[PDB]
Amino acid sequence: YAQEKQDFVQHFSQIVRVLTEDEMGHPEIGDAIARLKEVLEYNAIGGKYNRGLTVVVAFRELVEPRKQDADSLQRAWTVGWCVELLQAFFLVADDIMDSSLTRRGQICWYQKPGVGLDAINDANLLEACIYRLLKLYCREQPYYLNLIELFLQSSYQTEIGQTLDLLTAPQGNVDLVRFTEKRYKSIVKYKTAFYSFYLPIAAAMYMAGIDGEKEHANAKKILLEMGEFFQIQDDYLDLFGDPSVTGKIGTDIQDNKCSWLVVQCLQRATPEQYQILKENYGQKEAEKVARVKALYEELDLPAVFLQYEEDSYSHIMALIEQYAAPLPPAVFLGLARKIYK
Amino acid sequence: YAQEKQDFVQHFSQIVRVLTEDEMGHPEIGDAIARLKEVLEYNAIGGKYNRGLTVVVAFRELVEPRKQDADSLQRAWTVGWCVELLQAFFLVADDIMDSSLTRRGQICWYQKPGVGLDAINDANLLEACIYRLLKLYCREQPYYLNLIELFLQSSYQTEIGQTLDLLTAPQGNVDLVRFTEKRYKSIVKYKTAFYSFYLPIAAAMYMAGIDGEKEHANAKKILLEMGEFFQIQDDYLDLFGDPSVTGKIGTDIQDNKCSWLVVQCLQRATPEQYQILKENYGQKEAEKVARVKALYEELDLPAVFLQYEEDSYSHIMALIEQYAAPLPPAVFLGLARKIYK
Ligand SMILES: O=C(O)Cn1c(C(=O)O)cc2ccc3ccccc3c21
Ligand SMILES: O=C(O)Cn1c(C(=O)O)cc2ccc3ccccc3c21
Repeated sequence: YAQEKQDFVQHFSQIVRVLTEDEMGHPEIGDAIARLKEVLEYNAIGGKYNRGLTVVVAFRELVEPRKQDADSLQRAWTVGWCVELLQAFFLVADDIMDSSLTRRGQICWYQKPGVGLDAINDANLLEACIYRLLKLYCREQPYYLNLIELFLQSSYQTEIGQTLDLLTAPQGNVDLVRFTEKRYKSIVKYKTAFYSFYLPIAAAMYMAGIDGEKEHANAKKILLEMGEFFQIQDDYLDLFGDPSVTGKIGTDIQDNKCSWLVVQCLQRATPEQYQILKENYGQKEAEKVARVKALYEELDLPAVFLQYEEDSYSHIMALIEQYAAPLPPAVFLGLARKIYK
Repeated sequence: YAQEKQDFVQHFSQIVRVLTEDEMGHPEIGDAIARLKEVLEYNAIGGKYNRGLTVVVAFRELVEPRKQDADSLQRAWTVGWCVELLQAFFLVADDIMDSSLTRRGQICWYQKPGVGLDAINDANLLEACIYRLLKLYCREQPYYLNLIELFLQSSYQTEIGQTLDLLTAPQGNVDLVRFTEKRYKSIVKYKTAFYSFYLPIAAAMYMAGIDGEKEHANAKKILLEMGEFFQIQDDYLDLFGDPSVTGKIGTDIQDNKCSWLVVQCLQRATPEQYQILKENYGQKEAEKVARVKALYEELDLPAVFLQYEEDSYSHIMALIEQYAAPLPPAVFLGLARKIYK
C-alpha cells in the first residue's frame, strides 16, 4: 500500500502543471495563477493522502486490468487528487474558522505573514480546482456528470455538518447540554464520514461504471458506518492516544469539542461528576484538563471504547457480508483493516 | 421592468421553502437548515436583483412564448435566483476579506454578534445552494450540465479576479506602481464582468437551447465590454457621483482601490502630482482624500470619463450590430440602456 502512496504523490506535480496553465492564452492573470500554485503546494501536500489514494486503490479493484490503460489510470490519479483538493479546501477554511495555529505540525496557511483572511479566497480556489480537473480529464467520460454531482453533494453535506458542529460547540459557550449522542452521530456523518469514506469509493465506483442507485446506497451504508467508527476512534486517541505513534498531542478537551469521549462521560456521570466536567471542560491549564481526563478513566470510558471497537468491528463485517455484493468485499475490507488497526 | 422585479422577489419565498426542506427525511439536521434559512434571508435579499432578473428578462426574449409554460418560467425564476446566490456568496466572503462594516447600508453578515468567521461556512453554503436548486429544477433538462459548468466557470473566474485584485491592492501596501490600466481591465474582467454580464445572458441562452460555442463567444464579446464600462462608471460615480441619486457615499480613495480614476490620474500626472497622490491615497482624513479628489479634477479626469462614456457607448452599439445576430438585439440593448443611463 505504502508503495502506491508514492505513485500518488508523484502525480501531484502534473496536477499542478495542468492547473497552473490557462495563463497560456491568458498572460494577464499570471500573478493570480502563481498564487494558485503556491496555494496548492502549501495546502494539498503534507497529509497522509489516504482519501485520494483510496480512489485509486478502489479503482483497480473495481475495473478490469485490461480496461486499466494508461489514460484510465491517469483519470483515477486525478479524481483521487480531486478528493484531496476537496479536503485541502475544508481544512484551510476550518483552520481560519476556529483560529487554529498549526496543521500537520506546520503553520496554518491563513496564519502566514501576508495571507491572513485572503485564505478565504484561496480556499475557494482549491474547491474550484476540483471541477477544472474533472473537466480537463473526464469531460468525455460517461460518468462525468456523476462525479461533478458527487463532489458537489459531498461539499454541501460537509458544510451542513460544519454548520451543525458550529451551532453545537459555540466557541465561547460551554453548554454541555447539547452534546447528545444523536447530535454527535449527526455531526460525524455529515461533516466527516460522507466525504472521507463514501466519496472516495463512490468516485471509483462511477469511474468503473457502477452508477446504480442501490449499489451506491449499499456502499454508503457500509462506508458511513466505517466513518462513524473512524471519528469515534479519533476522538478516543485524541486523549488516551499514545502521542508517539499518533503524530501529535490532543486538545479536544481544551476546545470544548463535542467529542465522543464527552458524550459518553455525560451519558454517565453523577450530578457531581456532571458539574465538575461542567467546570474544567475548556480551559488551557493542564491541571484542569487532566482533571477531566481523570474523570473519564474513573467512568471507565477507555474500557467502554475497547468494547465499542470490537462490537463496531463485528458490525462492519456483518455489513460487508450483507451489503458489499456485487462489489468485491476486498474494497471494503482493505479499508476496514487500515482504520481498525 | 420594475414590475417584473416584483415577481422575481416574489419567488424567493418558494426558493427558500424548497431549499430549507431536506430535513424532511432528515430531522437530524434541523438546526443546520434553520441557520441556512437565516443565511439566505439575510444575504440574498436587499440588493437590486438586476443580475438574476436579467436571466428572466433574457429568457423571455430568447424563447418562444408558446414555449414559455408555467414550468419553463419557473426554472427561469430559479436560475436567476441562482445568479443572486452566487453573488451573495461572493459578497459575504468579500466583506470578511476586506473587513467591511456595512453592505447595502446594513450590517455585514459576518459582523453580526455571534456570526463572525462562521460566515465563511455560511458563504460556502450559499454557493452550494446554487447546485441544489439546479438539480431540483433542471436535472431533467438538456442544458442541465451546461448550467452547472457555467456556474462553476463563473465561480472560478471571479475567484481568479479576486486573487488578482488582492495581489494588486495589498491592504497595508500603497504601491501605486502596480495600478496599470492593463491590470485594471484584467481585474474588472475576471472579478466583475464575467459573472455580472456574461453569466446571466449565457444562462438564459442555454435555457433557450442556444448552446453554440460561437454564439456564446459572440455574446461574451459584447457582455464583457459592457461589464468593463459598468465597473469604470462605478469607479467614477464612487467619487464624483451624486450621493443622493446613487445610494451611498464612496470610499475607493480611502481604501487604496485600483480604481479607474487612479489609473487615469497616474497615467497623467507630473512627478509632483505623482508623489502627492502617493501621499494621500489611503488615509481616512477627509482633508487628505479631498486632496486627491481635487488632483483628479485638476487632471480633468471627469471630462476624460465623459468622453470615455460616449466613446464606450458607440463602441458597444457597433458590437451589438456585429455580434448580436442571430440573437435579438433587444437582449443586449435592454442591458446597455440600463447601464449607460
Ligand atoms: O489518514 C487518515 O486521516 C486516517 N487514515 C489512516 C491512518 O494513517 O491512520 C489510514 C487510512 C486508510 C484509509 C483511509 C480512508 C479514508 C480516510 C482516512 C483513511 C486513513
Ligand atoms: O444593480 C446594479 O449593481 C447595477 N445595475 C443597475 C442600477 O440600478 O444601477 C441597473 C442594472 C440593470 C441590469 C444589470 C445587469 C447586470 C449587472 C448590473 C445591472 C444593473
